[PDB]
Amino acid sequence: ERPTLPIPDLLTTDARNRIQLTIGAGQSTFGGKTATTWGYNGNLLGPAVKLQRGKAVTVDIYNQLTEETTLHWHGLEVPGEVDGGPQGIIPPGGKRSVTLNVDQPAATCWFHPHQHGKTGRQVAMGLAGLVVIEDDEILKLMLPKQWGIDDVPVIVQDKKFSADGQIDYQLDVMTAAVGWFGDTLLTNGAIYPQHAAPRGWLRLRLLNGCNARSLNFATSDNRPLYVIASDGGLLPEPVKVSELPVLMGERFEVLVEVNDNKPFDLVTLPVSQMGMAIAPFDKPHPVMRIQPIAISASGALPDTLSSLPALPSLEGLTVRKLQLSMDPMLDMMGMQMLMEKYGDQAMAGMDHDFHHANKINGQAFDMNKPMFAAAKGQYERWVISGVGDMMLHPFHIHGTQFRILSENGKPPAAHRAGWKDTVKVEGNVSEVLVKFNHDAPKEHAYMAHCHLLEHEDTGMMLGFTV
Ligand SMILES: [Cu+2]
Ligand SMILES: [Cu+2]
Ligand SMILES: [Cu+2]
Ligand SMILES: [Cu+2]
Repeated sequence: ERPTLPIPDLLTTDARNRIQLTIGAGQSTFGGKTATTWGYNGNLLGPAVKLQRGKAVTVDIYNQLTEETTLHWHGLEVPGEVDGGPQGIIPPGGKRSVTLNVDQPAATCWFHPHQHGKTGRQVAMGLAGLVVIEDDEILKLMLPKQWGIDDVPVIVQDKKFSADGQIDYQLDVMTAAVGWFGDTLLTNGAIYPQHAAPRGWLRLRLLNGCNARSLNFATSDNRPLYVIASDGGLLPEPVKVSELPVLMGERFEVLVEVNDNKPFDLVTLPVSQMGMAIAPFDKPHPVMRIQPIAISASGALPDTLSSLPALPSLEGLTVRKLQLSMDPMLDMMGMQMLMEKYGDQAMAGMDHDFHHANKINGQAFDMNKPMFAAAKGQYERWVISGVGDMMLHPFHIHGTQFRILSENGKPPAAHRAGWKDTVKVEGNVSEVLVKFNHDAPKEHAYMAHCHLLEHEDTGMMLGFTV
């Protein structure tokens, strides 16, 4: 029998209006071998912090690691001062407090470290948690809502381990070029778990929490997934798909049918990204087993979910151009190291100082020099180009949920046309329509970056003020 799917605790404020998060080192077991891991309020991963539109909460963050860290709320429209980018340092043994004044629609967001040059390692060690934002609108819908029963978070991540069982993380020329990736897949920290779901509808809140691996969800028997929400909240209507690509840092909420007595798997299908279709990910790979059970459920798939506003008019919008680049030497040397490791048949396309080698507008990230000041309270058009580069860059902008106008050469797919905080850039150009409602000064700037973490950590990031 498979281990049961772990369910993160749904964490709400105490009588002081406070939530306590302790960042700490402990131990986990994978494949019978123990490993040192890091977690929020535990050994690995983290709880699901529950927030309500229009209400404030205060979060007390205790760093019990022996190195500096920061805590970023990915997807939250909050001021730079509480955004927890690389300037939001928490000393070892210290505590920092932030007040979050939640003012955006219902969504599944998440949180993770953003330490300067070390974001990849700190996420690889185990640090990530969830954010469940609710509002009046969503609770009136007849969606599955029993946490841990028919409304289930699914945080999917790969790791690699050394022979002794420890997490094997390195920022080297190979991983700086293609990313940190591994041969072991985790689902809420467990290897191929099973979840017991009531007959009817099952709601999955999917997060790609990998450092560098893109994913593509589907089911083992080809039943459809009904997408109801993206990074920034509900779609206007459900969107039926047979497969669902999810980039690093993205979330989607789906409904799937659960019937009778026969179990089926959620799987991830092979992707085209360099390194990622190497065995065991050259075939459909199980994520988790879904076992039907005969207990109470009343969730439904509504005809209509939300209202989606018109895209803003393009006339007179400020245009900002962001050119992504990688040093051609890093591309050469990294790809060479990949073929040296795995050989020339490992996947398709293989047989025919790196610390500041990745850049935006010809500059590796400078924490002391924000690239520009964006306007407050008005839409801008940002144009992000990966032309001249063949790698995949899921481009993430802090402090906002935006609308995708063009994604890598075409209008976005229907389930990607709502509220997003990430856009695909892969050898072509993308355009987003973006608005910042909150301030970010030089001392606590917003970041914009590729969310392939090893690219971020080796320079593919800029700061901006509002
Ligand atoms: Cu993030
Ligand atoms: Cu973010
Ligand atoms: Cu990148
Ligand atoms: Cu970031």
